[PDB]
Amino acid sequence: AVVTAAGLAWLRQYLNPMGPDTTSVTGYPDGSAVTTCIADYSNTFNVSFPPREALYCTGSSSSEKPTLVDADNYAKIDKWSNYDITLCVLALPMLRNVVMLRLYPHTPTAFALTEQTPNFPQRFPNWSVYSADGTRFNNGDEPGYLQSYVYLPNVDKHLSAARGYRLLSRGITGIFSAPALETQGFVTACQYLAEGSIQSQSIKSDAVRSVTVNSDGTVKNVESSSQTVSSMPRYVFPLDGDNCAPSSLTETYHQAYQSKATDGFYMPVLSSSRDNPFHPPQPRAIAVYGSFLARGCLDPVSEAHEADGPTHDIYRLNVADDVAPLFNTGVVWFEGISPKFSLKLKTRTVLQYIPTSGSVLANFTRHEPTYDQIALDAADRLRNLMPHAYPAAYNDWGWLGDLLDSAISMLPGVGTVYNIAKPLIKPAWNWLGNKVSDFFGNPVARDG
Amino acid sequence: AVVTAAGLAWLRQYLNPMGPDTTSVTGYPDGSAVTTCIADYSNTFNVSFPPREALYCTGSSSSEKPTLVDADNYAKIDKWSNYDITLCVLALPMLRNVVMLRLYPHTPTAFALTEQTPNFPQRFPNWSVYSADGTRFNNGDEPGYLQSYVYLPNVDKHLSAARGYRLLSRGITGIFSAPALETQGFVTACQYLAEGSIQSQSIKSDAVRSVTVNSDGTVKNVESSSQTVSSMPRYVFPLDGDNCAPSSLTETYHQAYQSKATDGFYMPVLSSSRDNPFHPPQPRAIAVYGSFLARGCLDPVSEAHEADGPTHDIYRLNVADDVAPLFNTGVVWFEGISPKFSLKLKTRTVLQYIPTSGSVLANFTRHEPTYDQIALDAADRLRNLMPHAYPAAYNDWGWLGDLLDSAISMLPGVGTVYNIAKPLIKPAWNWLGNKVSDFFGNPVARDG
Amino acid sequence: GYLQSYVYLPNVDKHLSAARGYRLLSRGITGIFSAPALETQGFVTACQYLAEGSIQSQSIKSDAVRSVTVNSDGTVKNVESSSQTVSSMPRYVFPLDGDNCAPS
Repeated sequence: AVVTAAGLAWLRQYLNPMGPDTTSVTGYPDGSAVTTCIADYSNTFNVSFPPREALYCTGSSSSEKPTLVDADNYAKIDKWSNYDITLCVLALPMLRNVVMLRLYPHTPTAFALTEQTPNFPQRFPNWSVYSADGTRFNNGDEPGYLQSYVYLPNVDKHLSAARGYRLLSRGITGIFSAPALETQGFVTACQYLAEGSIQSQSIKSDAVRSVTVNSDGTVKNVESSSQTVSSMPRYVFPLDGDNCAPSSLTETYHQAYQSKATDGFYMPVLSSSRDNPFHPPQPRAIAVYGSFLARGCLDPVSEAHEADGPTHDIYRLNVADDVAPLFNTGVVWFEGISPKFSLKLKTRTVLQYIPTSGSVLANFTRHEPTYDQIALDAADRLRNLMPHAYPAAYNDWGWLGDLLDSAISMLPGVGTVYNIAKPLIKPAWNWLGNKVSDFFGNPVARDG
Repeated sequence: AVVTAAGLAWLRQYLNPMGPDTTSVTGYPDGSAVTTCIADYSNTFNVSFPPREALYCTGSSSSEKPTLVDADNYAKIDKWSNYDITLCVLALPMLRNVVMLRLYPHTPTAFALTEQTPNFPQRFPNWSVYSADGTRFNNGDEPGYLQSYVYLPNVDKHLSAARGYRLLSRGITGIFSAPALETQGFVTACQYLAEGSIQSQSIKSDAVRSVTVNSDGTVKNVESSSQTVSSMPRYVFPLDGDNCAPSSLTETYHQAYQSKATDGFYMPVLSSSRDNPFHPPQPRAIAVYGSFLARGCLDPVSEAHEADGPTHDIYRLNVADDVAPLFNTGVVWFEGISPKFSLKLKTRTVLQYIPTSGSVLANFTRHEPTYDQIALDAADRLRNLMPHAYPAAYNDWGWLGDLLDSAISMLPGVGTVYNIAKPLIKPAWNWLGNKVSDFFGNPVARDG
Repeated sequence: GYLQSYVYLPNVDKHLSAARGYRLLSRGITGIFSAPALETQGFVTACQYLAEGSIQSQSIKSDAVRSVTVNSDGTVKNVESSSQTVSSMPRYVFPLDGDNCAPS
């Protein structure tokens, strides 16, 4: 009838993963009655304009031979560094490979993805180049953008030795800095559910064509093996790359966060469901849904045109991982950024494990099978009205917890004891104009 | 002014490491304000009379060539198995190598140690033979006893990746079993502080003696390099091997535990100090102090006899480890044991770490900088009146905690709120005669 | 690779020479930072921790003499192995974790 302490702690760490008060770590309040070990991974990365030494090509040049550095095509990327640039970060719900960084000479119209599988995608300190025409980059082409994955190795090590897992919370902080008189730029951030699933794309086989012209050998096996079959199963994400441009995200989602570049960002990615069950680690190749070209059976056609129906393009990422289901995909854009910028990415990922017998995690187990329906219902309440992101320095929200959680905890059903906690009003998160008001109307003076 | 919950939990896990209620794991109550990860290692070993396949020689035979099995000198050890035997376990404060097991044909007069460094000391499943004359054993000698070390590998792995460590508690349980009509034997256990330190023994160099007889070569360098220098530094333990016989331990220490063999033992080893600071992992070669032979400058002598003064023998164990300082050394003896016995050794070692950045421990940290002076003062109170060991089945002591800890918590200073908790009387731990009374006079009926 | 220097107090040496005993009462270090305008970027981190040093001597090795006397009457052949392990000069050693002294 009242929210417990463990439920409140879980709610605070779920909504504010990188808050200063979040020191203790608590599990999901479902009373699973299983031996669990909760792991907290805090990582920091300093991303700036990469040098030539950490830049590789994804084209067919690096097909069999391993990663190849740029053959001093770095002059074009220096030309990029002449003017302002754009920096996209894309946080898919993958456990390792927490975010994908991408660098553009200028803001693109869409989050494009190469149709051919890239060769040797690079972890964060190294980058991989992609051409301007939306294809993989070989030496001598025109570079279009740079891409890298921010990888957590300890997550991989611990996921190997676990019966099951579930993501408890994840937050990404974007401390931005630039030289004086070069602080111009804008930051946008948005979360939305891209519910991926295990799917296989439709591919075609090859028909054999043998013409035996021998006097006794005249088989002439002209059989048509060119039928339509299913490819290897992959975990495909329905992220709308064509609608991932910053302006579309701002005008589509009301909780999207916009501010000046110097404010940075702080995205506490949120789950889209109220139940968070354990899952066995099942890494798979990740892919992203594209769009279809041939209408196929979308119009009255014949049998032969059934096969080439609305088959959506699947973009292989050449990255294997197991994803946290029902968790939002985040995307932030830094537009018009000075090329000599500096972004301190600080990611906190807290997730629960069921240890395997004889594994390392078995030495850190913790028996807290606490249960709290009120906390879960409050999270389901709050999911639809929290902002998608906050300024990087906006931690330790006063309204959270003793007011916001308390105010939202008595709507669920009528399971309420205290008559009235506090009236709740619609906040206005206008960081660009310095007219920010919280959920209770109290103003937010700038703390940074 | 009152003991907190965390302090009580730490006290209970420190005094009763293997109690059934000790499920949660808690750190030292000093408020260190450091990121810590507490690791609990529970290990079980089934020790019986070893077969010939797991028996190696420590003599000069296995000097360069690795461990050598016994060349069917196992007939003498079978002759040992004809009659009753003795089994000593020695728990030094070493973190890994939790205990040292030793098997004797009959009870020795002292805990002897070989003067020459043994070759390839063996972890528990294997044993190493030592001769009857207190020397290392080669094939064809007379076996005197068997020795092995019980090794914890996970402790080594976690100690590698740590800035600092401290031992929180350690308990050793000795579940004893034997065939029916072969349950005869006695068990003795005793703890005492053997405060080791980094010391180097006094050794001698070799003087060069060159006689050049050539017509032009007549140097004759007769210089005396045979001076007294210091050897390699080693962590030396002042354990009194000559006074480690069971009878001497029983008649020396009042809290020493004695019972029938079938009762087993349960030794919660205790610290000898009230402060338990963090220490960096600094593994070193372990050695044990012996006794001196030449009196040297203990009598009026000349300069030349200064060197051969009271130089105590140092027995190298050929084992490297880092020890937990200020923790008691435990020793248990099973005398007159049937050779076809079976001992289930169950060791629980809980210790705190400061994780190194990027290490495995960093994924299991837990921020509980709790402070409790009352708990530490109560431990300092209780150290001198708890029994050194209990019967193997004597867990979940009723008197502990809500009575014993409460009764002892109001002596420290006068920082007392409750007027009187419970009067405290002198217990009588007579397990041999079944006349056991606890700290409050309540009798202890046999639960096993 | 890098530059290193020690900040030395001579009066402390002079006064420590003429003293039976000493003890440190307190010590503070202030770091007033300045830079040209539009060049103020950077971060500062500070941490204290106990590195309890002690007088220790490292383990070193001696050199074994190898003399081959080939003379008709001189055939000593002192091949004695002086290459044993001994202790070096005692030094005050600090257990500061250099590998874990990175700012992060």
